[PDB]
Amino acid sequence: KVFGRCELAAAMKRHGLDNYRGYSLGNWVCAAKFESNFNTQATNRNTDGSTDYGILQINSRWWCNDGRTPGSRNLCNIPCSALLSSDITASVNCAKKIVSDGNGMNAWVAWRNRCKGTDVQAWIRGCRL
Ligand SMILES: [Cl-]
Ligand SMILES: [Cl-]
Ligand SMILES: [Cl-]
Repeated sequence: KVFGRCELAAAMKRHGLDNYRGYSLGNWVCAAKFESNFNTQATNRNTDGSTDYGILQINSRWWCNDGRTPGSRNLCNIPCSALLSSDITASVNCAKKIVSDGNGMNAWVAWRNRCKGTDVQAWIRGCRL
């Protein structure tokens, strides 16, 4: 599924991301836009052989099992294909564990390089929330 901007904002709010560990909703929408262009089916392979999955580009080296990343962990306890669902639940729940790990949203490279320190409230402007 390719979400609209406000549709995803609403979905993320309903799932408890607004101010989760102090990160306002617009941070999460901005991260999703630049990680996946709001497409739940997005995948990208990394140089190390791991792959990033779904709307928040969650990586198989640590967080999910794809059966092809040797030596990796599955800290979210989920197949990576669950992260590609039209239902963002699994992605959201795994993202909460990532953002709690110590480095906050700096785990998301696109967030660090394109969202951090910008006016992220712009991403939720006009939405009914
Ligand atoms: Cl915001
Ligand atoms: Cl893994
Ligand atoms: Cl933080």
